[PDB]
Amino acid sequence: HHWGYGKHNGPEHWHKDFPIAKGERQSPVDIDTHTAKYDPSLKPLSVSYDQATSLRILNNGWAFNVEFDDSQDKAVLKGGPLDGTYRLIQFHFHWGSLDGQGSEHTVDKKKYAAELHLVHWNTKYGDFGKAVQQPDGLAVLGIFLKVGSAKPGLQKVVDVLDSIKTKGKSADFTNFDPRGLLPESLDYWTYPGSLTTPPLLECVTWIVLKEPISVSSEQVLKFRKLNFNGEGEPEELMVDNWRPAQPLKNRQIKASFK
Ligand SMILES: [Zn+2]
Repeated sequence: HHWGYGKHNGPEHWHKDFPIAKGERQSPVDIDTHTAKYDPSLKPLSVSYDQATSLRILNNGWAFNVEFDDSQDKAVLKGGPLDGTYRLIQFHFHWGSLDGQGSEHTVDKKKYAAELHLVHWNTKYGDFGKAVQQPDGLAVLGIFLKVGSAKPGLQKVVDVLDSIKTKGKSADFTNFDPRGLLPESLDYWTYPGSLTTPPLLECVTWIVLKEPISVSSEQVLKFRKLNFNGEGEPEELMVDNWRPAQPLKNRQIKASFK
């Protein structure tokens, strides 16, 4: 019996094994666009994914991760509210059972169909494991997904989902370009937060882009064909694998724009 997104092991139950779930800087949160203040101190955001090297995609029973080789600086996130260099290690999504829900962060209480998380770790800490134990160990770039026109750059991911339908399955996923999942604008909100899945460590600086990316109903539908369960077990569709907005507490969300 471990955490999940069901009625008996969902987000509302996590605090029993991970007390920090009721912490002071938990994620996700609702982004109140009218309360978020433009911050002149924020430097230009730098997303350098030209040399990104994907290696594999796996269904870990919670979502599916596209993993990258982070043994060198090839795909890094810099600038903005960040100091130093954060290296891309993996990206995954959260999505709903219906188009009206799925995202973890919300904008003026609006829920998007899904949310993409590109996870990067601070190189000053040597590795991902050491980084998550630091308040500024991770930077996560969040991007909202809405249903509309298809996203060409996401199809490659959609095409391999059939091969990793159940928990534990992985497949070769080399030469995938994450630049194809980015919206036109890099305007963003930023605040100090946590991982949104157990162990919910508060080591995340959050950078959530204002502009969502459009994906086709067909693309999202394939996401919903994945399974939380392992092969040969009763089918539980992998849907609504998102954590709800958490108390903002003593935090301020800063905007990179006006
Ligand atoms: Zn996530």
